[PDB]
Amino acid sequence: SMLPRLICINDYEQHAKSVLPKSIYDYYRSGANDEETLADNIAAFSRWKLYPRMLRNVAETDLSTSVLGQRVSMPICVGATAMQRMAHVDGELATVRACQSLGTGMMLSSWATSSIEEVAEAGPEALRWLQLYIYKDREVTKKLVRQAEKMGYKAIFVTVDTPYLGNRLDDVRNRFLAAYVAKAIDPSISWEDIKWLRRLTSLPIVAKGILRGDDAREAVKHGLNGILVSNHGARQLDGVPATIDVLPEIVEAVEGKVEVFLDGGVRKGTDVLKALALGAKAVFVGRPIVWGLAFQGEKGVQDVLEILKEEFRLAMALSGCQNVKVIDKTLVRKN
Amino acid sequence: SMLPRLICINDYEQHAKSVLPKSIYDYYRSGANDEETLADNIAAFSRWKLYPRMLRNVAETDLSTSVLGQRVSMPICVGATAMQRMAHVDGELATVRACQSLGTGMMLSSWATSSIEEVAEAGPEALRWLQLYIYKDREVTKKLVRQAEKMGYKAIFVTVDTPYLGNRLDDVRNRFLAAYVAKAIDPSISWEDIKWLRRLTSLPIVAKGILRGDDAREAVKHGLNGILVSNHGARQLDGVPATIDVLPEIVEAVEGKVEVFLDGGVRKGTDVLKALALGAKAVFVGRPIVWGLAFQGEKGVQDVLEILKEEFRLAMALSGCQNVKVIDKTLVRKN
Amino acid sequence: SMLPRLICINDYEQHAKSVLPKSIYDYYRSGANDEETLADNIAAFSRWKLYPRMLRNVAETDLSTSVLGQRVSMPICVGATAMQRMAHVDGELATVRACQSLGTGMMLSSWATSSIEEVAEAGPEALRWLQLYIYKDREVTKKLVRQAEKMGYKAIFVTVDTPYLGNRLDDVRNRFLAAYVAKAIDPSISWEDIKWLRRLTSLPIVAKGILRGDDAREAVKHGLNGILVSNHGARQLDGVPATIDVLPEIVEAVEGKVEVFLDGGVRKGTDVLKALALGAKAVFVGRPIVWGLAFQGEKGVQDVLEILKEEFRLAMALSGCQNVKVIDKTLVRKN
Amino acid sequence: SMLPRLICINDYEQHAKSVLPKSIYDYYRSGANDEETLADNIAAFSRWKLYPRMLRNVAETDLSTSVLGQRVSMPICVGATAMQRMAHVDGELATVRACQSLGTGMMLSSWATSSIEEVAEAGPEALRWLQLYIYKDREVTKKLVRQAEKMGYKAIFVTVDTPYLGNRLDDVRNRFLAAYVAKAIDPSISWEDIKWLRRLTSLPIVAKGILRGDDAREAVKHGLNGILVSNHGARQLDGVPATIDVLPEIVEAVEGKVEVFLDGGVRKGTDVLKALALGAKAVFVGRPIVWGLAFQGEKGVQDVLEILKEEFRLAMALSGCQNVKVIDKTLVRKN
Ligand SMILES: Cc1cc2nc3c(=O)[nH]c(=O)nc-3n(C[C@H](O)[C@H](O)[C@H](O)COP(=O)(O)O)c2cc1C
Ligand SMILES: Cc1cc2nc3c(=O)[nH]c(=O)nc-3n(C[C@H](O)[C@H](O)[C@H](O)COP(=O)(O)O)c2cc1C
Ligand SMILES: Cc1cc2nc3c(=O)[nH]c(=O)nc-3n(C[C@H](O)[C@H](O)[C@H](O)COP(=O)(O)O)c2cc1C
Ligand SMILES: Cc1cc2nc3c(=O)[nH]c(=O)nc-3n(C[C@H](O)[C@H](O)[C@H](O)COP(=O)(O)O)c2cc1C
Ligand SMILES: CCCCCCCCCCCCSc1[nH]nnc1C(=O)O
Ligand SMILES: CCCCCCCCCCCCSc1[nH]nnc1C(=O)O
Ligand SMILES: CCCCCCCCCCCCSc1[nH]nnc1C(=O)O
Ligand SMILES: CCCCCCCCCCCCSc1[nH]nnc1C(=O)O
Repeated sequence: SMLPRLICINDYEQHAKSVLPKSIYDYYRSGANDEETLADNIAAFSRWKLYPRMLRNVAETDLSTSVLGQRVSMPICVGATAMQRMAHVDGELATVRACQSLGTGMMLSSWATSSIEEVAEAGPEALRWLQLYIYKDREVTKKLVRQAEKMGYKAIFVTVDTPYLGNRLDDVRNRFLAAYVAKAIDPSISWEDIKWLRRLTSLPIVAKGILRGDDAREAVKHGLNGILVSNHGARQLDGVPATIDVLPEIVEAVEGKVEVFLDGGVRKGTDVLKALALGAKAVFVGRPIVWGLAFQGEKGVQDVLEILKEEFRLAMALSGCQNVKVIDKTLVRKN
Repeated sequence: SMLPRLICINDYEQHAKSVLPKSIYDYYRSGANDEETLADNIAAFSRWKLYPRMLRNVAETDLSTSVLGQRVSMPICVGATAMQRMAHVDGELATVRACQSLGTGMMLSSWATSSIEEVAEAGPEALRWLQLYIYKDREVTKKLVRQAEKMGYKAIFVTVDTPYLGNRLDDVRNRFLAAYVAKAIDPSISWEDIKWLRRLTSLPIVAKGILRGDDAREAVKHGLNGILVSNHGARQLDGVPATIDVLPEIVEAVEGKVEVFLDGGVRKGTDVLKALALGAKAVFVGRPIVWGLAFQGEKGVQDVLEILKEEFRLAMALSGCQNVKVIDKTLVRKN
Repeated sequence: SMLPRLICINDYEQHAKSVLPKSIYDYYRSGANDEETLADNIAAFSRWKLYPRMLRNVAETDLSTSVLGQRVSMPICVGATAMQRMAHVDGELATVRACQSLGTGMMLSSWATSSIEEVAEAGPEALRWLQLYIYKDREVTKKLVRQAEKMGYKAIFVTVDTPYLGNRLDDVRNRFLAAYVAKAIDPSISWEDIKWLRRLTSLPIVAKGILRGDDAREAVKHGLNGILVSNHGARQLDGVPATIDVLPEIVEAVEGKVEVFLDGGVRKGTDVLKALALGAKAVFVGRPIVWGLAFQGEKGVQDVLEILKEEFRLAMALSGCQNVKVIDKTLVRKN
Repeated sequence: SMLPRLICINDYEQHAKSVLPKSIYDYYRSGANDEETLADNIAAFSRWKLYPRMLRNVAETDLSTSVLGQRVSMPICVGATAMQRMAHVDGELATVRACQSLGTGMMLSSWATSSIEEVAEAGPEALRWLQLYIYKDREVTKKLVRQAEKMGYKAIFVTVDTPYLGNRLDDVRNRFLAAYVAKAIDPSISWEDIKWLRRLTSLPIVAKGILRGDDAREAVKHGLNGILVSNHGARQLDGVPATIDVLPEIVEAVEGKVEVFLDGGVRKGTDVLKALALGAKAVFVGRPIVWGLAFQGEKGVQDVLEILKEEFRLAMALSGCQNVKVIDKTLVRKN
């Protein structure tokens, strides 16, 4: 295969560090402040131990599932990551092409270096969603939703954990965004604006960035269709729990009323299994996709997605699960 | 800005290590004995995880609060640190000037390299308090209180955790204070002397150095106006808990009868948020102020205070808090 | 003695790393994926603390016990490890000869580089068992059992945790087995095939690879004679618990109906004591045997087994135990 | 003072490593096997946190206490360490002279490089006890007790955790004792031999090496006068708990019927405070005494003892304790 030989997600990061300008690599890697939550997003997955069932017959595995009523090849989807064209010339076009190939969904950043329309045209058969920021300018906010609707996108992920940008130390050091966001994004965002957004579109809406059970229930009350349990990849408020650690309480709080997803520190097939065992319908990957792009554009993303798929297929088979329906809560226990 | 580029409190320490004579840097940095509590003052903050509320509207933040009935710009104040003129020529004059600029309070060491009067004259509009040791000589002890009263200081912080000085290994190695304190400070100090001090002055009095809930309640009983939960920056008895870990029990013990403050290991805006979520009215910083002074005197202190302010403003906004009144206990949970 | 001087199991590994080609050493050492469980198999033993009884009279120790009704010199036996002829020319013949000398049992891999018959002929007086994989080809599966029966083997250990091979990163890097196993081993294996196997042979059957209490009880229900609590030396599903940590729950689940064994991270006499105190009849060693072989073939295996025996004899005597019958559960408590 | 400048117990060890032949340093330093308990004897003290009382009046401290009815200057005494003449020419004579100077007790090894009589003559006013092994030869065992009685020793510490010597890896590597002990010490030792010993002498008898509450109570039943909670400095059975962690359960089990002491990992004044807060009458130091000897014979031991005394005096004063009677259990809580 392609050289150098990369066989797990960490290899992709290690490769990306070797080829990317420091300030770009740093921008992608960084967490907020002392990066306590960034270390924890990963370490937390390790604390959840797996309890595999044997002798279940795993000759045939079917990794397919559904996200907000749309079928996907696997419970592993591409999360929004700004400015993908810094990692590769093809940026978000490469990403959507790979998602089309794999049969999974792509969440498009509002801060994409490719337009809603262009992404639809590169991947017309891909499952596509828009990640939306509520800008101070509600007119452009509305325009984005309408372009998403018109261009055949299938949900809006409204990010609710970024009234201001987090403080990522390397970005400041590298004189690299916090000021631009403060100029553009509306920090006044409340549940009122979520009601506005719910009236504006009939598309499925997911609140991205929920970490509390009470906010989750509030999301349900406002007719939202899903919760993405996210600490924004540990890039916003540092010292928040790992997403894997809060997921079960969010899942409990929501009472099956709404689909619950996770992102933050997914690197391996076992991370995927553990999230699903805890009640997540699907997970999203942020950084691994950028590492994929940095390695080989479309094929790199495809590689990263296929590593995650097959790692997940194996962990599923080793744990006695033929498909996602048979993943249950007795599969996991925290140490 | 000023070079080298320092953007968080740790940078200031790293700079101070590079420019200060070893024995001075060491004197400032050191904890007691094996520095177990010194590591814990910091590590403990990391264990307390934040549970941010989303969609609260944080377009306007007001960090102002009040300490012992006096208004301050932020719940972040300067704690007493002896011999500031070793870090910078302007020492405590630079410090009070910065506190005046920021609108926060300065706690003046009894072991200041500037007099009560001089500090009042450098920062006549600054909120100023005296940190008092009860010397064997009660006449000078009384003189200090009377000078503080006459010079427009607004409280006495009586330090109660230093009957003798702790054993800081580097100070001994560097042949650098323990003997001088044993000659000067009265180890016979009991609750009787606190009753004396309470009769001596009508100024607000805070017991600094309380780590036990029973002592806290005893402080309330003696008509004291506040508790500063402090292990003296881990420089007295090593192996005492981190201040953040004992705060909630002190807060509980006191039953809202008296204001409770914290110092010890505050380095970040999130440390400030976490202390307030646990019931502290305000925090004090010791070392970061000395690092500030070592970098650029007044402006350095101002920089350190402004880093803490804005870090705190951000952590507040990211956690859904517009002001300090809405900080509550559901914001935190220990891991 | 023989040089270099090796006096504990870790020395043997350190020696084997120095003399074996990297890809062979790596093949032997590796765990699955990030090797979380591989670190835990060992670290977990360290968390279980010993509570030795004094003054019991340990002048005479008898380490003998019985496995599936057959007497052994010690509760320490050789687990199946594929392709031993990579470590030494004599491979499995050297291993069985050493087991014969020591009076303990050898578990023979289905993937041995020596035949069932040859191993019987090298060690005709050795206690010998067959580790069986259920191949897609049930005819060869049956042939192996029949050769084991005919050649005087005394049990079948059916491995139930390998429907597919785990992903061992170094093997992939070194272009070293996963594909060959997927071609050969039947992933469709269920409890039905265990019923088949139970009808096929009157030999004692042990399910190897059980990690769950419910599977353990299911094993009992199917007339199996033992459980080998195993995570396949952390080489299958990564993130499963250490075997020492799940043993007590398996032991409880089984209600003394069946003998329970452990493998995974046994390196020391105290590991052996701790497993027995938790309810294991006997332990199996995988890697230490390969390290032994790499050092000096038969004598190396003999050395490793004798280190384990005597380490175990000492830990037994120091803990007040004259024989295995007096090992009890009050001997251990987890920290 | 004397050079190099050593100001805490760790400095003494660091000095001893620099001047002692490796095999001698190693012999002294080593724990058993992987030295898990050796690390834990120390780390465990760190987990017990101190809760100092303020404002108690600590102008006068009295560190004096009593051990088995005999007064000592401090609750810090010298434990038995074999072959002290390897660290210094004066060996046990230097040690007893220092104990005489300080007014504390010396526990003399049965494996001393100085005789019972000679030690009595070097330190005729020192508080002296004999550490006794029950040799296979009961005639010499009895002779030692009778010489101790005749020479004015005031207790027998019978070591009950060494039926065989532990396996200390460096000793084996360095070809350095296990065989000699197996030839000399009786592994058949039971409670019967303790009854024998109790009939043999009217001297106070302490069982040294108890780690279990049931053995402790058995010790009480046999008319023993004290328990020394000891894991033999982590040199016997590895993986036993730290002595500080089991002390409170031993203390509880004994119901104040008998005095309870601790050794194992005492390096600091706070270690002493923490042991007493948990119920120990006194602690014993092993290794620090050998480090003292290696530095400067008698004066070195004196220095180490005085460091421990004054460290303890300070920790006592900082925690609000004027004497040992006022040390209580609310002073400590495990983290
Ligand atoms: C380089 C980068 C850029 C990101 N840009 C966005 C964005 O534009 N919009 C958004 O909602 N989240 C953004 N996020 C957060 C991700 O959507 C997601 O929550 C996070 O990457 C998932 O964690 P993981 O990277 O550890 O997979 C970004 C994250 C990274 C790492
Ligand atoms: C260099 C230094 C000097 C100090 N001098 C005093 C003092 O004179 N009086 C006093 O009450 N506390 C003194 N303290 C303790 C501080 O008031 C405070 O409790 C501690 O610095 C806060 O912890 P932090 O440094 O980790 O912020 C000193 C602390 C340091 C680090
Ligand atoms: C190099 C190696 C080869 C192995 N081959 C087999 C095998 O052929 N069949 C099997 O059931 N288990 C196999 N195992 C797993 C072992 O039977 C056993 O569960 C594991 O080695 C015990 O753990 P330890 O190595 O840490 O002792 C193998 C393990 C290793 C390390
Ligand atoms: C070098 C050395 C020699 C020892 N020799 C004896 C001995 O002869 N008899 C005995 O009962 N204990 C012996 N011990 C154990 C000590 O009495 C004691 O339990 C241990 O040293 C205390 O732990 P610490 O060294 O960490 O202080 C020895 C310990 C060491 C470190
Ligand atoms: C091709 C024209 C450029 C399109 C506009 C892109 C501007 C993006 C600058 C603002 C920085 C966003 S960084 C961000 N937003 N949300 N999450 C993140 C993150 O870095 O985690
Ligand atoms: C300008 C004339 C000098 C004024 C007197 C200063 C003497 C200070 C020497 C005593 C050392 C105090 S160090 C201290 N006190 N309290 N806390 C500390 C600390 O180092 O934490
Ligand atoms: C002498 C002729 C060769 C006999 C057939 C040996 C083929 C073995 C190749 C398959 C790789 C097995 S590796 C394995 N199986 N079970 N556990 C393991 C392991 O590596 O843990
Ligand atoms: C001057 C003549 C020599 C007197 C006899 C000394 C012999 C000692 C050799 C046996 C080794 C004892 S080491 C030991 N015993 N108990 N605890 C220990 C230890 O090393 O912890």
